[PDB]
Amino acid sequence: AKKVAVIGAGVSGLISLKCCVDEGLEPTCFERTEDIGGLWRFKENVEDGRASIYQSVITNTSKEMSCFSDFPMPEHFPNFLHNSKLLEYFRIFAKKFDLLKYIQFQTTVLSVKKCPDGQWEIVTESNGKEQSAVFDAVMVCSGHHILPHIPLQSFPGIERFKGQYFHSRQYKHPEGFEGKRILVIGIGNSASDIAVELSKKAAQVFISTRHGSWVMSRISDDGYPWDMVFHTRFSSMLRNVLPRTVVKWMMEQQMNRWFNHENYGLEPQNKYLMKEPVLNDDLPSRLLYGAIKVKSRVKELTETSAIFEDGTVEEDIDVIVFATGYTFSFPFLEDSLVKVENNMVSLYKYMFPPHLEKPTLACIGLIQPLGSIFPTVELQARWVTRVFKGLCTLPSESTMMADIIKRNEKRIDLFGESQSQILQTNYIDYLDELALEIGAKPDLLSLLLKDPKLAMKLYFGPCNSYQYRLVGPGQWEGARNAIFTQKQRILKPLKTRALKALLKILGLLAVVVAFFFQLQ
Amino acid sequence: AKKVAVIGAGVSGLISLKCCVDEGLEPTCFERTEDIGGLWRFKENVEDGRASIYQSVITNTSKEMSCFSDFPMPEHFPNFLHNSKLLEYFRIFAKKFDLLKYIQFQTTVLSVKKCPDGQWEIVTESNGKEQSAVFDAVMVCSGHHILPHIPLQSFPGIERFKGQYFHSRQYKHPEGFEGKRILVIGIGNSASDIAVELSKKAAQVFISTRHGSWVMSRISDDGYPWDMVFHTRFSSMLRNVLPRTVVKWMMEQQMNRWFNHENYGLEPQNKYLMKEPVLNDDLPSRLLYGAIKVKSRVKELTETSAIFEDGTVEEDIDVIVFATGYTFSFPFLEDSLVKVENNMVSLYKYMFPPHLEKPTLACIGLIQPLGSIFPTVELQARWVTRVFKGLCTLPSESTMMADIIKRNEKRIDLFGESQSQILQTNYIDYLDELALEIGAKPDLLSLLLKDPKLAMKLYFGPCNSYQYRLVGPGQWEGARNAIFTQKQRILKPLKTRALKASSNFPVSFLLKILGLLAVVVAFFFQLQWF
Ligand SMILES: Cc1cc2nc3c(=O)[nH]c(=O)nc-3n(C[C@H](O)[C@H](O)[C@H](O)COP(=O)(O)OP(=O)(O)OC[C@H]3O[C@@H](n4cnc5c(N)ncnc54)[C@H](O)[C@@H]3O)c2cc1C
Ligand SMILES: Cc1cc2nc3c(=O)[nH]c(=O)nc-3n(C[C@H](O)[C@H](O)[C@H](O)COP(=O)(O)OP(=O)(O)OC[C@H]3O[C@@H](n4cnc5c(N)ncnc54)[C@H](O)[C@@H]3O)c2cc1C
Repeated sequence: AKKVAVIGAGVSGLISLKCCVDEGLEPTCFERTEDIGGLWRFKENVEDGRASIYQSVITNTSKEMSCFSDFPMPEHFPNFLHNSKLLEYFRIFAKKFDLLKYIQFQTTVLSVKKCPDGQWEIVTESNGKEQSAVFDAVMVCSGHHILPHIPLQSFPGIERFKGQYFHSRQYKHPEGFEGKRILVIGIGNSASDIAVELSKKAAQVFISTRHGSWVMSRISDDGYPWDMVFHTRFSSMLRNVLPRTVVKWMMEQQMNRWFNHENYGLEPQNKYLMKEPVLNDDLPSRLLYGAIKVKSRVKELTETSAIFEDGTVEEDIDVIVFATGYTFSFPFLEDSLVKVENNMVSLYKYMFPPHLEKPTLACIGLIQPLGSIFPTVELQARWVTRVFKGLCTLPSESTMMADIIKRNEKRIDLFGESQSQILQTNYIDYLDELALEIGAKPDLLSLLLKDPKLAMKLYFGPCNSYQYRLVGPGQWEGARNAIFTQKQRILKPLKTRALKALLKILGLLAVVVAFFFQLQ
Repeated sequence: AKKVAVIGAGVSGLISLKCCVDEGLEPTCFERTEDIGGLWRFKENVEDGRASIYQSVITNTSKEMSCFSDFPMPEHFPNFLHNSKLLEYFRIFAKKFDLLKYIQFQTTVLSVKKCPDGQWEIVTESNGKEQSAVFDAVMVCSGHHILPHIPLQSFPGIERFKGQYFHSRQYKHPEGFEGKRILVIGIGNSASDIAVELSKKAAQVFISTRHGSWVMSRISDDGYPWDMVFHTRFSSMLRNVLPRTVVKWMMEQQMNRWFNHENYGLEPQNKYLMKEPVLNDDLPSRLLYGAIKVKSRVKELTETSAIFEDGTVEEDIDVIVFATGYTFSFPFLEDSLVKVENNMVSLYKYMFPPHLEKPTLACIGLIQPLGSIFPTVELQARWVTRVFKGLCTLPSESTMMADIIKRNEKRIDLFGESQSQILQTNYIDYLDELALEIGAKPDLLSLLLKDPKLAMKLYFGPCNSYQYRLVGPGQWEGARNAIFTQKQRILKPLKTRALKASSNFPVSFLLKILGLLAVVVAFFFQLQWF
């Protein structure tokens, strides 16, 4: 393998592009649009084949918990990021790794067909007329938050509903919805952001759910980003090992510290599930202010109103917003290639079509982890480039089919059977999976004997992307360094005004048990 | 006394108006503007002689912690309120007590002058031509968040600063300031609300302070409003009695639960002070997002930039906003009457000019308590109507002057010497002061041999306005009731989605864990005779 194709200059495109030149492959990037970023490049209109965002989106993951393993975000960056500002990182990245030269913009990939397999033929239209070409391998990075899902079938009377309705996709700005009566269906992270945003200047906003999530702020312990508090090796273990109830018993408590979810009305049904909680710093407040009313699932619609699953009714609702998420297709692909059946994607680790005989194509970024996607797709590409070169090997088709089932089977009893969780996956565990396959997973215990400082920090502290550039192939020296100095780059954009100026309670109770244990 | 004048149809006007008809006085209300509410009536332009608000203001006190003692907010109201919605309560109130008939709108009070004292002569212009009249007593309710303070003298180079600047007062909407570099001066509750609002669609927002407050969310324990968790008789006592540090040591911890204030950069200088913390549910987040940068005090301005007290500089700042608060005047009053000198208002309990020989005039609402103003001005008016009638008596001038000093002296060592705290006052303590004067303050000790349920609830639970309509004059039956059922009226607008599930096995955590540890101490304490 040498000549590699990457579909889209997404985040996933941009990192694979880079992970290629690192394994010395020579890649070609095809971008439908005129620029990089994919979803995170905000545009005012909703252009086809690209994922839209509303203008005000902020990331739900820390910069030091979601940068590429060898490229910390500038120290002067905020810890959570406007879409504006994330883009900037991406641009800074593609400048610093000269990845822009491999990109062909406004060239959309129409078909990816197998030649007599170990290569692929790829048709791509440009200005009207459509060239073809041949590649040894191909990495798909065309995203999956593009094709809206609106299950109107399950909302009867929608046919009768006068007034306006649309899908989260189509939203961009709140202006236009001044003082209207607005029903948003579902408790997406997006639904929440939307609800909140519209709620300010709107008559009323409702927000339907049967299930109703746990809501959680990006702020955590001592105002540090939640991901660095929650995503820590040691903690992940406890979540895995402890009896599921003991864990649920703990989520319940931790989650309710902010507010009683029963009272605010979004207490879940099955707390059994480790379903992704929504990340909105604004929602609980906006509920107190009465800007938003949470509500049970819509049962039926009328021309002006909505009946609900708990018998209540909401009169004169001017606007419905279906934040009912997206589905996904690969309209340029053998329909048997990315087989998606009975609430299960048959791809070895959300990546490799198992029925292939030469392992020369993989989907990157077709995954929804519980941490940042950016370090996941980086590792996804470290694995995949090395597979392509042969440095790494897949198992048998029958082994790969056994995994796929067993994974997705656990996945189900861990996040429920909804086709909005197909791609849900525990965060660290998966990073580890990918890192093992290329032997970049640090062996913490082994790091006890040498550098017990690191050993501790890696286990008990926050699990950064940096950790994975410690051992195995492609290392970064600034990895020990990055990890040790993250606190600095966190506080740097925060502690922006300075004063200049449990101390003895800690010394005492420790010594007082050093008195307990000694006087024997 | 009978014919009473109330200057302004503020909240203060509207409650006194009511407190009058309750003591059978016949009042006349003079309203500069065309409608009630004063500050809380949002209008698009900043109309003179009335306090302006930006359009998006939300009350920073609970509905059940800030309703009038005998008029709960409707159950279907949210717990914190848009200005839009608070007005509604006020309107509902003035309808239910027929207070609207006493109001003369678009009649502004030009002078209040003493006749041969025990009455007052009051000139009021209407449409052009200005009638005079006479009243036995007069209650001033013209507010004090109207006259902007902008100490430009202390911000040198402001003369040189090109680009735009103005005062909090004149703010209304954020649209217009898209992607600009905006410096707001001070950490007002307002500054914060403004900063936050502008910050969303702005290039950058900074926010200057030397001192820098504690920031606090309206959300508290178990998502209940902060005021009902903080303003509780029992707790107030601990704050009063415990060594001031022990109390500071406690505020510091409680406050930082949300976030480390050192790290976010608004750690205060003197934590010694029980200074009012800002109430913004948005500010800490908006700092994480980097929408707002906190900064030390401005030292100097240039045409395009700002130097700062810690040597830093911020280039290309398009807009300064002075959220540097308000002062206050009474332009229709004897200059000797409301004497305001050396960081001290000489009014007996922020109310009565002591040099008066007949006690026939009082200011209501010239006070900034640490809880809701609405129950304070209600009690302010219960005291005052009764003074006017003679049912209640002031002490001597020399006694009233001794209090005033002693109060304002404590006030200083409790909130610092800044002329932005003149009117600061502990919340419950003051409610008690006013209630005592008319003997409506419940005695709990007594109230423990009868209704120990109430006795507990009153002390340990949240100190509502309702409490004060339990004893003394003007009672409400729906007072025991209101208090007992408040949890309902709180949850009613919240718990709007409901599970339906008798939780034993799946989710009833500290139900049996409480049963166990209580029985396990019923084992601890008993097993001494075995
Ligand atoms: C509201 C929201 C918030 C999120 N927040 C976070 C967060 O805080 N942290 C985090 O880690 N993740 C987050 N994510 C997830 C993740 O970052 C995004 O899904 C991510 O942008 C996906 O990037 P991608 O490159 O895989 O897809 P995209 O960015 O959509 O890339 C698709 C690219 O492919 C191009 N394309 C499509 N079809 C073709 C074709 N035939 N030929 C050529 N080009 C084509 C498009 O033009 C586009 O440039 C969030 C997602 C959402 C919806
Ligand atoms: C931003 C902000 C938020 C606040 N939030 C809260 C809160 O959440 N909870 C709380 O308890 N308190 C709060 N307060 C404190 C308090 O509610 C307000 O200060 C409120 O204005 C008090 O009303 P008032 O009647 O004293 O004064 P105002 O409402 O200012 O009364 C002025 C009225 O008198 C009239 N008037 C003035 N001069 C004359 C004249 N010469 N003749 C006739 N009429 C005249 C005016 O036209 C107007 O009708 C807040 C204050 C501010 C600034």
